[PDB]
Amino acid sequence: IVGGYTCAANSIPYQVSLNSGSHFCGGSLINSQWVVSAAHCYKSRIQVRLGEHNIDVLEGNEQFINAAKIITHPNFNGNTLDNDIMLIKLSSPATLNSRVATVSLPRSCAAAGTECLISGWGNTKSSGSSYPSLLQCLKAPVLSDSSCKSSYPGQITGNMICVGFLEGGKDSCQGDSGGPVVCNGQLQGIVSWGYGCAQKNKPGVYTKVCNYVNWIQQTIAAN
Ligand SMILES: *[B]1(O[C][C][C][N]C([N])=[N+])O[C][C]O1
Ligand SMILES: [Ca+2]
Repeated sequence: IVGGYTCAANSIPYQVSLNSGSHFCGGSLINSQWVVSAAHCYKSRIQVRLGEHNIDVLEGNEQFINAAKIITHPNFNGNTLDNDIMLIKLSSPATLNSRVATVSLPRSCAAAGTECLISGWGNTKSSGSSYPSLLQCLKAPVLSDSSCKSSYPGQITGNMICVGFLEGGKDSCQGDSGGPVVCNGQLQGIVSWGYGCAQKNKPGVYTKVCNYVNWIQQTIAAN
């Protein structure tokens, strides 16, 4: 997250870190047994780390739970990143407490200008790189579909929303992929892509979660 702030410890209790030797992607706890993330984050083995704030220190709230099943959306396009969504079933249920909690799926798609919270452990620099130990947070509005498509002519599918600031300076970045965009207590976005990070007129592009409620419920009932 570039241009954000360090979240209060454990204030984003649905945020997970996906770990394969190190942190490589974010995800969102949506059921005691399931995490939603970005299909482009796929690996065949993943440890899910819940209740993290400092991914470099054991602070006593962590639950480390291996993935038992990893299911990419059947229409995920690895090139365009259309349908950039996957579900991870935990090998044992997360225990839900103040620091490890589910986030709701969308009632409806978020209107333009809806305020959200974006989080993760991705790069904090727009010049160079710095990877944080502490979870970063960013307040950001959903952008109009017109703004989104004007920034990325021909590239925004119906499964993509833009969230952020057309001026630059405030965006998600590499290592945030798969993590949450939460607006009014609902998961509306998954960190997906952007052209570099925090550039002028290149806002962050996020998987449009409100399109996937059927798929997610279907997948949970089937597995
Ligand atoms: B993923 O990259 C996310 C980049 C988001 N960029 C942006 N909002 N301008 O994180 C690790 C793998 O891809
Ligand atoms: Ca920790």
